[PDB]
Amino acid sequence: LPDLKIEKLDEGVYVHTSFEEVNGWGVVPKHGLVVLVNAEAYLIDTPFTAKDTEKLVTWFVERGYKIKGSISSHFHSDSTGGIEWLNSRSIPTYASELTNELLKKDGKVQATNSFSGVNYWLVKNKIEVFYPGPGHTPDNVVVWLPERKILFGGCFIKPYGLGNLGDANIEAWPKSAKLLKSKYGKAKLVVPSHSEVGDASLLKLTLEQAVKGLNE
Amino acid sequence: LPDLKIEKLDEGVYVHTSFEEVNGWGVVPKHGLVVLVNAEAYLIDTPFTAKDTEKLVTWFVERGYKIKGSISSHFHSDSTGGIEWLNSRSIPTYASELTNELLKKDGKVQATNSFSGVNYWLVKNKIEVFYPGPGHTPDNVVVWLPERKILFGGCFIKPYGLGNLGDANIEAWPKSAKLLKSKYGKAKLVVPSHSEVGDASLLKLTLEQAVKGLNE
Ligand SMILES: CN(C)c1cccc2c(S(=O)(=O)NCCCCNC(=O)CCS)cccc12
Ligand SMILES: CN(C)c1cccc2c(S(=O)(=O)NCCCCNC(=O)CCS)cccc12
Ligand SMILES: [Zn+2]
Ligand SMILES: [Zn+2]
Ligand SMILES: [Zn+2]
Ligand SMILES: [Zn+2]
Repeated sequence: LPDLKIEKLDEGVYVHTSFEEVNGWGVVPKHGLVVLVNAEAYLIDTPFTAKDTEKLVTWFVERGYKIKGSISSHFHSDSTGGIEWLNSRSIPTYASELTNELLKKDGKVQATNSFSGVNYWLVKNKIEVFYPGPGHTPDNVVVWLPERKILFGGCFIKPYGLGNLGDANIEAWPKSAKLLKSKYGKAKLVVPSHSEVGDASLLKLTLEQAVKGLNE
Repeated sequence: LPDLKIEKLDEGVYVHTSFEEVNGWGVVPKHGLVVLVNAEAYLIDTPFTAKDTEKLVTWFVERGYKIKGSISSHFHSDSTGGIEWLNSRSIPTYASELTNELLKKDGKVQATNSFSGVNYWLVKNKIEVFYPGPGHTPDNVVVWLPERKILFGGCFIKPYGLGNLGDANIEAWPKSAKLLKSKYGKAKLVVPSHSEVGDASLLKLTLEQAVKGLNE
């Protein structure tokens, strides 16, 4: 119900928040980022709908930035809901090979550009995509902004609880959460998809929740 | 297995941590406080055992502090484990009537002093005991320190999950959490029994966990 929000998080980094009604949760927020790189803008996850994605893109274009593309952290529509629109407007979309594979199987439009491997450099030294392994979804990846020490953890970061385990790999989440914690322990800010921005401690909390989750 | 820990949290306020092995959780920490009121020390919750309670009391006695009293947040042994030792040394012990009634049914030694009501002053205007209502247990109470705006949530504050529900009142917890949040939303620090120290946001998280728990 609430309208898309676009707030500055740090120099060249904005958080975009869109909303959706969830079973028993009420209206749940979804956070993504827009990273500025010299008159160029990059979307870290897209809003749920084409509407907000269009709104998001226009906000930045009307401010002088050229939308260079969007990268989605995992296949769920809260990260990929705007790929359909962006593609139809010939705006480059990116998703990991596992994400596109999951998207196709779920009857969803795929990102135009895909990648695989542990690391993927969208913008050398400015925007880096990391795959810690299966967790929330088999494909979840995180986005590391080296210059600001900011880590967008997406739906993988779950400090207060794992959430729906339907498409999750609870058996491997702890291992993945451990690798992520050791790779980005120096993060100044960790941005979750469904809860407040915090610090490197959300890495630890996510790991403990995964361990607790598997134990059950 | 880890040794009792005593760390300063703020002026005149220390956090004491004892440890236990907890079925499927590994070594779990238990936090309590020691509040200093002019050369006199007050224990907020005791360690699990007598030897640790002794270690705690001695740490402060050897520093010129008279142990003026200790209050237990609820009847479980992680809050009351040292009442026996303290009484044996004539150190004033406090617990609400409900806690004392539950301690009796548990065949445990009772606090020498009992109180009741929504709020009780262990030390007028310096240390407040608040009863939000049933939650983790039917008797859980919290301790508020007015000067430093520090709230010891005890085992009732569960921002990451409720924990064992065997002695809990899940139907009332959310109501109790609501009351605690509106009463202590001004807290600067909220100290849970089994997780890191945080701010007023732990109250909100707790409420949401209670709600989620009731629904589940
Ligand atoms: C209770 N309280 C501690 C919580 C606050 C914020 C988020 C919590 C989550 S969550 O972080 O999981 N977000 C809520 C569910 C959002 C559901 N959305 C989807 O499934 C969309 C695709 S990812 C899980 C458990 C608990 C959460
Ligand atoms: C996963 N991670 C986020 C967590 C960290 C710290 C505490 C968590 C709790 S908890 O805060 O509930 N305590 C953990 C079990 C403590 C066991 N000790 C007792 O039951 C003694 C009697 S009160 C619940 C869920 C999750 C917790
Ligand atoms: Zn998801
Ligand atoms: Zn999500
Ligand atoms: Zn307890
Ligand atoms: Zn406890």
